Amino acid sequence: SRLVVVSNRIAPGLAVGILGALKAAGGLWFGWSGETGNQPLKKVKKGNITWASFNLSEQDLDEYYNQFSNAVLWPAFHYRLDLVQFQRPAWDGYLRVNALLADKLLPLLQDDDIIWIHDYHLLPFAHELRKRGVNNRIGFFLHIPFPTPEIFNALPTYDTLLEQLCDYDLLGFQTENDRLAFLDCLSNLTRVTTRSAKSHTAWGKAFRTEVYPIGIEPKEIAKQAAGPAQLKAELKNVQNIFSVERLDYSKGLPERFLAYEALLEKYPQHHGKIRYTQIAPTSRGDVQAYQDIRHQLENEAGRINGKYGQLGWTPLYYLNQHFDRKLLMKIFRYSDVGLVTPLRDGMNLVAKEYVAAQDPANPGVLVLSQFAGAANELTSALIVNPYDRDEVAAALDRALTMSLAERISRHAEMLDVIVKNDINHWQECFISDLKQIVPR
Amino acid sequence: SRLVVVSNRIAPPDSAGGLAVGILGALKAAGGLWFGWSGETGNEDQPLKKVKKGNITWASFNLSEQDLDEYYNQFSNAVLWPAFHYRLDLVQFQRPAWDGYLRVNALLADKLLPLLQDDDIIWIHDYHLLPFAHELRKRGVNNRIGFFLHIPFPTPEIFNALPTYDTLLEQLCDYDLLGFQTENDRLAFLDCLSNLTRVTTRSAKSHTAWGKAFRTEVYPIGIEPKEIAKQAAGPLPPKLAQLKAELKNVQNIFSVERLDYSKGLPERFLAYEALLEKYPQHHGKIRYTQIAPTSRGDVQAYQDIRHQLENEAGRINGKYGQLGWTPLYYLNQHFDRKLLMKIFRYSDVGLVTPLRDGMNLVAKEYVAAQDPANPGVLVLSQFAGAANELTSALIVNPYDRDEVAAALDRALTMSLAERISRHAEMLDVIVKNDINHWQECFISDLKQIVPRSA
Ligand SMILES: O=P(O)(O)OC[C@H]1C[C@H](N[C@H]2C=C(CO)[C@@H](O)[C@H](O)[C@H]2O)[C@H](O)[C@@H](O)[C@@H]1O
Ligand SMILES: O=P(O)(O)OC[C@H]1C[C@H](N[C@H]2C=C(CO)[C@@H](O)[C@H](O)[C@H]2O)[C@H](O)[C@@H](O)[C@@H]1O
Ligand SMILES: O=c1ccn([C@@H]2O[C@H](COP(=O)(O)OP(=O)(O)O)[C@@H](O)[C@H]2O)c(=O)[nH]1
Ligand SMILES: O=c1ccn([C@@H]2O[C@H](COP(=O)(O)OP(=O)(O)O)[C@@H](O)[C@H]2O)c(=O)[nH]1
Repeated sequence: SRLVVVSNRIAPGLAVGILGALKAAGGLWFGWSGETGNQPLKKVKKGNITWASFNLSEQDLDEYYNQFSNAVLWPAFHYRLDLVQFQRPAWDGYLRVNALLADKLLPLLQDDDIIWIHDYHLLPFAHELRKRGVNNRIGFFLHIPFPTPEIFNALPTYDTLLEQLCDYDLLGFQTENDRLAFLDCLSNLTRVTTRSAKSHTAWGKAFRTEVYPIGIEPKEIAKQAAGPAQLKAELKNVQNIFSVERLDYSKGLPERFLAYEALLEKYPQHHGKIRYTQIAPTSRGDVQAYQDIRHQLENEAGRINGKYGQLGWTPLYYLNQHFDRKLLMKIFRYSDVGLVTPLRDGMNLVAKEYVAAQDPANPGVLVLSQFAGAANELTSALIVNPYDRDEVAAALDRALTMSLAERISRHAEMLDVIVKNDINHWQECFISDLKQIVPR
Repeated sequence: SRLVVVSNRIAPPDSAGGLAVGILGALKAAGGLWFGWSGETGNEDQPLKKVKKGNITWASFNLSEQDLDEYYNQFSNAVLWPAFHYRLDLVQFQRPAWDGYLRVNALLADKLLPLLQDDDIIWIHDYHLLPFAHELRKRGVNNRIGFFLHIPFPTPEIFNALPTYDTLLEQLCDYDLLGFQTENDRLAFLDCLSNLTRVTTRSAKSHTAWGKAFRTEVYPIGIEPKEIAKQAAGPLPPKLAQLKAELKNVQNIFSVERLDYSKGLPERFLAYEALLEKYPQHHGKIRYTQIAPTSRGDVQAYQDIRHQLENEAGRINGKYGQLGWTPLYYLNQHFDRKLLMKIFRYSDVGLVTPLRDGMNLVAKEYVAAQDPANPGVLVLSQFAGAANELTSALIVNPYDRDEVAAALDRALTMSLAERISRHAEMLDVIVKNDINHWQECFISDLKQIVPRSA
């Protein structure tokens, strides 16, 4: 029937896949406005689709969003226990708004609707709804990694989370290892029955699990990359190594600066002839662990440039700013090397967008972290372990001097994979699998 | 007859710092024996290293790792330097560093002794050696001994906070002559001395304290201006010559100094950030290059300021940078003086804004290096000793970042006629108070004093 999409924020990107499914049918996109202060539920309609937003109180945002989502789940799911900041009033807050959002979404549902829930903010949502009587087919997709038991079981509230996740009919993950980790955690807590492959029972409750590796829109990226500057006419001499991501400790930005320093240290042949540009807009800047990383990068930029810089050559361009998506695609195109080395990442679309944006007759080289979800598919990238800075240095030198013949063959294999598994292929696979599920 | 010069830091016969440059030029006018530290550590016991290069004889010694620690890193650089630059919060006084300082002053006095002739005139340089005359008098040398302090002398409220302030004052009175950079320095000394004891002053400049007689005077250090013009007019190294024809659209703001907290580098960066924020017309059209070689890197205060400076470079470029334009170039590196002079010449603006500075040679070098037919603009802190002389500079208070930014904007848009006017007046002063003139006045005043006798 109608498709109901629930996510932390709505867009009146992840957008194209969600908007895509919800267009092939229509329905509702329900989510928080992204603003605060106190009100009746706001709606905007455009054909078969409606957008539904709502505000949050200051205290509710703090406990649920700033604290539990961003200071407990985010760090823990990225294998950063040292960074989790669990307090009880935050866990209560996270339950309270999940419940509240079940209330608000109640007068809008219809008995044959399908329901698609997105991401770590809404883990207890299936539970809140089923408590309020809903029996519709409910699917969940987790965009970030799912951690092994040894990490997950450290959450003081891990057993509740596991119980509630089982109130979904379908659980979708970015990779196979995420799927197994979730099943591993459950198995530690309770007995699980695998009737047949990817169909399960625990505490009597029934549910299915599957891997849906999220992708991009290859044709669209190609268009904006090829679009219509003086800097380019000036730099036919300098090869550009380029990185872009949110300023987040999962991304391993300081380890990246250290690998670049290592390149400059052990490969003097490149002095004056290469540049590294890192774009990193501020994200979640009111959490302490984020401010920590931000000051580190300021210091590291100042230090590396001060050491290796010359009167007419600045080795490192660090820009703490947001750039528009279309512009970035063009930058990908003229960049000789794409540096994507996160410490832990659900997928990382940046790595996919980089390959999609390349001129296929003269493509740049992708250097990719083994811990990004994308490493499972993009096997023709230069795969690296970011904890070995000298290996990342070695790979960067390898990428800078790679013959056009090898550049083309790696790039084509990777573009092949990205084409087959589009954003549209992603969203169709989820919705189809969700439909085959028999409701209770 | 013979001039004996003593300083900690020497210029090597064949490092950033104004003392060694000043003395080197001073001795090229004079001739003499230059006694001082080689710069190396270890083999403290090896004989004096004697090198002859024209009319200058060098004699150098090594220091032990431990002598370096106490005399240099602890007391000179962590007690005297911060205090004399009005940074009492940075002073790390403990009694063993003081004892260390006196011990090596005495050790050095023993080493000089056998090289002294009876009619030698002795010129001691700078804060490392305040107790030197006193060690010499104790070993019966009755020669003319002059002292020149290259840094400011702080007012009584600051100076008197030094636990050891009274001994320092007592020992300074063992010199026959004391020279200072500015009248304010000379007056501060006399003020401090007056609090401790009755000083009898005749004229303005002639004194007795504890029955010791001595003279004070102001000798603002200068440069060798024609020589700077020649080294500045030379061609750039082939690499940088090629680069120079790319900075034709961009105006250059240039600064150079040791990475020292006296130099106000963080505040200067904040002034530039203010230029960027309040004068957006300059975006993509200017560049500020800061050359800041590490100085005294084993002292905590110096490590702290370096970390502050690094953060600010990263932050300001992170905030105001663009894909094809980096506003600020920070270089934690030493550059050859001759290269620096050429860089001064092609810069449009010299930014010289220390919080406290004994004189600041860089500000004078900057004006001497300019092409008189197309000169850049000096922006100068009122707290540099040189601001007493370089009156036609753009004088600013680096505590007011907006006033520094306004001066930057004014310097960047200044007409050719105003630039020449300003440059000529400053260059006139610099030519009249030559390094030759400095040396000449000091030595001549010293030769006018009759030696004490037994
Ligand atoms: O809203 P933000 O700016 O604080 O963070 C941006 C998104 C980061 C996160 N992006 C994930 C999505 C994707 C796309 O499926 C993966 O490529 C990333 O590795 C993974 O980090 C998160 O899942 C979203 O809910 C966030 O809104
Ligand atoms: O020898 P360092 O490396 O510990 O420091 C360099 C010099 C900085 C200092 N130069 C001063 C000299 C001069 C000119 O002689 C003034 O221009 C400066 O304002 C003043 O800071 C210090 O006084 C000297 O003894 C030092 O050798
Ligand atoms: O300044 C920026 C930085 C990044 N992005 C986009 O943000 C998305 C980040 O997604 P990714 O999966 O790579 O990382 P995430 O932020 O979700 O962890 C990418 O599509 C980028 O194109 C952007 O539009 N402007
Ligand atoms: O990389 C550098 C930095 C500085 N200097 C020189 O070091 C001296 C600095 O003297 P100044 O009086 O400005 O300050 P100081 O360092 O003594 O406090 C000047 O002669 C500069 O030309 C240099 O030759 N190379």
